[PDB]
Amino acid sequence: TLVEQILAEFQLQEEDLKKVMRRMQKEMDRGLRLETHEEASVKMLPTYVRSTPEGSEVGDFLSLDLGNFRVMLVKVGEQWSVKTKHQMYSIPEDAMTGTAEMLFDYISECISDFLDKHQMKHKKLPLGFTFSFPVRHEDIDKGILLNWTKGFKASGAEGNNVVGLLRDAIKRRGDFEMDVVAMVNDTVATMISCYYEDHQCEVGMIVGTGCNACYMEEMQNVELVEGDEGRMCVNTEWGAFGDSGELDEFLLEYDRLVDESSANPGQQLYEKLIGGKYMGELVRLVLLRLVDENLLFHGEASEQLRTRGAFETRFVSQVESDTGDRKQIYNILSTLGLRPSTTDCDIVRRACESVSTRAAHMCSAGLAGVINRMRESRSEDVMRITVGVDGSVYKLHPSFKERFHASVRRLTPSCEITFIESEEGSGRGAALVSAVACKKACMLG
Ligand SMILES: CCOP(=O)(Cn1ccc(NC(=O)c2cc(Oc3cnc(C(=O)N4CCC4)cn3)cc(OC(C)C)c2)n1)OCC
Ligand SMILES: OC[C@H]1O[C@H](O)[C@H](O)[C@@H](O)[C@@H]1O
Repeated sequence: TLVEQILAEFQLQEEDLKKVMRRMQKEMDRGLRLETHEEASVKMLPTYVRSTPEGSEVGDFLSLDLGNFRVMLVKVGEQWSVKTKHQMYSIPEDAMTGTAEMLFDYISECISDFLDKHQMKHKKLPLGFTFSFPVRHEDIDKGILLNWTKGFKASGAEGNNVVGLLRDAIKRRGDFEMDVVAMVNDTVATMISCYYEDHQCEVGMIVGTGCNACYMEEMQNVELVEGDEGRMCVNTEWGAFGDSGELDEFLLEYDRLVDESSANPGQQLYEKLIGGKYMGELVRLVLLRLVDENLLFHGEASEQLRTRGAFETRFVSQVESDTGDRKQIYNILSTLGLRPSTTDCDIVRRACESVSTRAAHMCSAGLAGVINRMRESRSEDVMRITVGVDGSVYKLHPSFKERFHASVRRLTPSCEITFIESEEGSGRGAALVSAVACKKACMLG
């Protein structure tokens, strides 16, 4: 009963989800205004991706996705045929700890490997780059890294042109040639990839290691950009929502602990409630509190349970996947150096559920804010929209998307939302934006 009382702190009322949604809407309006942009927690970064007429260039497009690293070859043929090939690459700590130069040298090396395994190192291809970090764009192929997120810390990157860093590393290597045609956020790439299959897709969302959304905003509303005709995609960077104290009445001890011990204290607070980088850690801290209060594992925690990041977000998914026999739960805890009881297993499950349900409900508040804002901007009484979604939390968590879809739909009564689970959106969309941008780019000279 004391266990249940502690887990009940994660609960959120429909009245406070509505408070969060309206606060997100207020923060979104702030990010778009020239007057409040520099102070605004939700940056609402213009992407330079504009509503496009039918079709794109036909051909072979290379895609890079950083934010594991992925190289993708996308074949666009002609009605339309889109075929993909991919390779995954694990980033070594050295490439993460050092310079931006070392990071882009390892990315270049991965590109060479992909080119050799696909018998194409002699081909000079157009390249789309998904770079899943806040970027101030000057165009579709030029953007400066505002700051790292999700524990990324390579020196000499912030304030520099990310496209320039990649081009330099390709030149230093001298093993292949590529035309870097576009750089997009993963939300943007996901939206573009799902748009290919559904033209009503005007929102891209990520629920992975981090959490973010982008959407098609009226050009009239984008004050940081010249023009009043059509629409442009805006990268909300909503992970930073709560950084100017917007979420203070909702933050728990476990949230402030995760934040204090993170690579970016005081930053990405909304994200820190939802993202897979943080989810497992919130659970480990809830479990440690139960152990300290002698309510779980007879007050005896292991050296492994006491280590930061030892409770992987994958364990949270696995725990909530458990059939009922508690065998999955027992095995995770046994490997973690613990000897749990059956009751201990049930406690671990309930803690996992408390953290993930809060993540889904917090996430739905943000997405509803975006959809409700668009409905107003488009003066649509009944707005029919598609949301393209990528990320391991949304895709692989046992009940996250069910809990998330219902909560979004309760906050959006006047909307008909379709959710597309994007299989390879983050990577595929970088190539498709390149294919669309290449109608103009390949003719610049
Ligand atoms: C559009 C013109 O704007 P610009 O000023 C900036 N700019 C450069 C790119 C760019 N916009 C886009 O990439 C772009 C691409 C979109 O997704 C696709 C996917 N597939 C095909 C397709 O038909 N396919 C058949 C095979 C795939 C087409 N579009 C959707 C989109 O908006 C909607 C979400 C409203 C914008 N804007 O162009 C100059 C570079
Ligand atoms: O990877 C999902 C998201 O993670 C973080 O929130 C990044 O700041 C954002 O740019 C990205 O879209």
